[PDB]
Amino acid sequence: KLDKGTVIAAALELLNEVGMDSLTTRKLAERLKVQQPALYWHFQNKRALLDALAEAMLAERHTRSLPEENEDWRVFLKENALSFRTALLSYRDGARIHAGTRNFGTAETQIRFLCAEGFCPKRAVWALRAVSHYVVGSVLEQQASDADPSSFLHDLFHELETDGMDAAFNFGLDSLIAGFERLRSS
Amino acid sequence: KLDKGTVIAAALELLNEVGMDSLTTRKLAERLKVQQPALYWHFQNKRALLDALAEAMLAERHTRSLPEENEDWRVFLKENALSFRTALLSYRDGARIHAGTRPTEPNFGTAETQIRFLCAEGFCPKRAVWALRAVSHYVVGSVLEQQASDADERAPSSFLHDLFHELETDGMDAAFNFGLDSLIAGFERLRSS
Repeated sequence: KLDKGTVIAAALELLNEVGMDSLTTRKLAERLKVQQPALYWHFQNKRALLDALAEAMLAERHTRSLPEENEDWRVFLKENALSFRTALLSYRDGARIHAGTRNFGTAETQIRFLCAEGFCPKRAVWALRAVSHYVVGSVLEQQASDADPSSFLHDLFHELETDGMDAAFNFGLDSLIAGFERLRSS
Repeated sequence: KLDKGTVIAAALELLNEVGMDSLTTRKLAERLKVQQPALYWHFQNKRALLDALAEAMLAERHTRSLPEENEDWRVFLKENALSFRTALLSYRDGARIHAGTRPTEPNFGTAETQIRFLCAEGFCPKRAVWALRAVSHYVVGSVLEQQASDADERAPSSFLHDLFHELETDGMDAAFNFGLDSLIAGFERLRSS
């Protein structure tokens, strides 16, 4: 009647309404029209709830973990990064929740693929981690702005807003991938 | 008698001892050997204290914020990135504190100097700002992961076993420098449209 799936769906709706800081087990119980005891063995504390929301966001939206057949390493890393970013952007404070929470089958497939595409084994692992670091940093800043000078600067900042958030993100990602080209091996 | 400099000096020592989660204004007042009103004048809540800690922790980065004469854009961006990483690593939960702080307006003078320098070095104004922001994004992501691993301390196949063993032991600096060098190498080609 009240299963894990039902609780998480209500928690994600509530997260979007009030955000990470305001989200409590009390408010979730009230949203579900149940007493607080009825949530305890699902999620014993806010930490347990946030862990489950982080997991749910990635399971739902992060689809490009594995390379597709005949896929180029540049396309794979970009699609993986775009997929991860979409997952973190899909709910309010997504990046903050992910960072506050921190599969050998998946890892081996990814590393084997990059090694075949010319990456040194260590540099394959470093490249995957570096893309993840950039995505978390970027989404944290974007979502922080959502919640919240000279003539030269004023005109430039206006022109940057016009270009949009995707343009800024893609420039950093394209630069990281372009840089891997020459540093793939010592 | 009690000034903000003396208060935050004590707050930094306490942060290293107990961490961000255990830090309270009451524990700070006790450490300073002052009464609650004396501290309350400086900070009425933990949020205000965290804001002040976050601003102080960027001291190391401010020393590498301005381009030096006879230094190219590549050395400037790398040394700036390394100083930002050192600043966030200098205290327990540094990256979490930086991330948790509501977005702060930058020094407009420092920003313009940085942007105008990159423009002189063959960046277009837009891509100069995108490059500076991209470096900051990478550093924050990297230090969050590194500090989460430290906080947590307090079977793979034959293909991955020894590889994964080597990576861990040899340290965090090689991985960070690889991502940073890749980002800067990438800027070289994408500097202008």
